[PDB]
Amino acid sequence: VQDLTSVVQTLLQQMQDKFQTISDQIIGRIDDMSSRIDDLEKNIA
Amino acid sequence: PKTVQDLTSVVQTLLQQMQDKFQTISDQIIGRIDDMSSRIDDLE
Amino acid sequence: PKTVQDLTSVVQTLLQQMQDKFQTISDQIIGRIDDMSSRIDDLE
Amino acid sequence: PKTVQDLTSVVQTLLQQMQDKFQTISDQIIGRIDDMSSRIDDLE
Amino acid sequence: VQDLTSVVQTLLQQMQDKFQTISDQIIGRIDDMSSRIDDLEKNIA
Amino acid sequence: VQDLTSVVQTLLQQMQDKFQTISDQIIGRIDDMSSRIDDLEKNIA
Repeated sequence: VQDLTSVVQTLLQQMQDKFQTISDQIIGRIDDMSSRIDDLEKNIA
Repeated sequence: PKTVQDLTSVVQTLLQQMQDKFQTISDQIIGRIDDMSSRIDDLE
Repeated sequence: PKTVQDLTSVVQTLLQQMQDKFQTISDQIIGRIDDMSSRIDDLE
Repeated sequence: PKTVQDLTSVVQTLLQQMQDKFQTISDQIIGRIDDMSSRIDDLE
Repeated sequence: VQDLTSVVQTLLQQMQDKFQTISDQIIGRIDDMSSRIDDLEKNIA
Repeated sequence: VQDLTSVVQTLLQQMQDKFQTISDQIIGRIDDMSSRIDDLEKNIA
């Protein structure tokens, strides 16, 4: 009954964690790329 | 605006209304047995 | 640690316990009919 | 190829077959009461 | 009964909106980064 | 009964495929951007 509500709560909370995992992974890469771009623009300037 | 809770108050309502439907049928059956028990009463 | 399976063993338990509840009520009804059939027996 | 609809035609089938199972048991009970009502008939 | 189908439809439509939100957020950043990279390559060239 | 478990398994497996689709799409873009940044840093250097 409530064991329903949690088994749904879990299945969904795992699917979103996986989502976060790939995302956080991506944003980290973009953050490092932006860092490099900043320096590139700074250098030529 | 809906969370898991909401989902489990739908599933709880469903099951309730489904128990309601069957206890209702059992009640009508019990009603029939009661009348039969009165006739048997008035026979013994 | 839960997969879809888990979800369908909750839904299966729910439905079971709900069949259990109604067969139980039917059994008590059948019990009542049995006593009435004995009185009728002892009347015929 | 499945959407929410699909999910709610499974849940609707489940509940149906579960109502079918209990009305069936009620019917057999009603059947028993009918025979008892005939014996009582043939006693009064 | 149908109130089931919607409560599932919603819980899922919220989880995907959150997904879109982070994504659209990310693609926007990449789009601006590509813009800068284009200019960097154009300049040195 | 099991037809439940699959209809849930599917609805969820589609929502994650869509997720992957956008992601794989994004990572590919970042991978090409990193490639260009590498070359930009290599050139000025």
